[PDB]
Amino acid sequence: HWGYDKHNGPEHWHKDFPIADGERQSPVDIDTDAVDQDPALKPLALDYGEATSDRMVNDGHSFNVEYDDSEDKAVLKDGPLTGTYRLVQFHFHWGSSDDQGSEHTVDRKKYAAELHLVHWNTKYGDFGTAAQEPDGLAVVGVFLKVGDANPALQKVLDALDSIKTEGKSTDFPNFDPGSLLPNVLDYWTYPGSLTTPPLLESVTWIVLKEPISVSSQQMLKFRTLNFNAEGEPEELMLANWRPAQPLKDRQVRGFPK
Ligand SMILES: [Zn+2]
Repeated sequence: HWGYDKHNGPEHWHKDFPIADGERQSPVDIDTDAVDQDPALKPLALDYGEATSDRMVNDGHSFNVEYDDSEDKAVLKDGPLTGTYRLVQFHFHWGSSDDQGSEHTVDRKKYAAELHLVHWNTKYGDFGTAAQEPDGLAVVGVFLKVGDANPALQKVLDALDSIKTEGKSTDFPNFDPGSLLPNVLDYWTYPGSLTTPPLLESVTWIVLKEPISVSSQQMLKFRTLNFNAEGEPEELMLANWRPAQPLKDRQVRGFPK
């Protein structure tokens, strides 16, 4: 099974998942000098009021907060998108110290962590089916920048003791994912992929320009998770970020510019 270790990490993924060297891999560095304006782009529309969070799960690579996606209760529209996209889950990536951990980077600048809010195109019947299509998924990426303690985030971090090891899950109702958004939805967008195996090239990326905050003390909580299952030898979730991949023949577009 793949991981982030020296012997199963990002550098090795291409063996079991050759699409790792595909034409549209994520994440990427966003060079702000090379970002294009596009009048076809629209403001991002997030409709999360009716969202109902189900549970929080440790899957051995990160942790996920799952949402009810059986109806249009938490949907993403416009931005670069056509149609309706349902929120299925969010999860995080982070690094071993505060100076690194984001997957996307801006002019090479790394944030301490990154939040990925994962959505699927209701044109397909479900998440799994959508993931197999180039227009199937839309992921909103949000940077976590070290500074002030974040009370919204803290609610998530308060649950982590319950899911320390791989396979553990806990009830996590009434979490508003809109509480993990910044107050400006300016974005960069490009066509890409999942940043974890199977690295499917089915994601329209929407990376928010403006980060949310996280304290250094809060960041300590992320790294107390275990990659390993209960009973197995301890391996701390110190880092789980894929590095920047080549942009190749893609163009990053910016809204409002
Ligand atoms: Zn992710």
